[PDB]
Amino acid sequence: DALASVDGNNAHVEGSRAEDGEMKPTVIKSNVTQILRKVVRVS
Amino acid sequence: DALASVDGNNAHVEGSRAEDGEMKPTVIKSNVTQILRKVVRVSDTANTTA
Repeated sequence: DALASVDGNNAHVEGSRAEDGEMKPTVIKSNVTQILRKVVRVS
Repeated sequence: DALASVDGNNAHVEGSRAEDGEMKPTVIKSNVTQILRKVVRVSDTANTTA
């Protein structure tokens, strides 16, 4: 999906007290496959 | 650094000692540092998954 944003300011006051991180992991994308026949008919 | 101004009226008289005498000290600035703490934590079990 992407890397994390910049968030601009990231100053701190000597303490973390995080919220389990803002990882927000990647999204899972998929695609499907089709069929092509193009029949041949000899009489 | 200091001012180091320019003058274009240096036409002092032949007998004059000095008009006023002008000097001012240099300027003194100051900066600060910032903190950029960053952490990450979810759990100890998910890190092991295959």
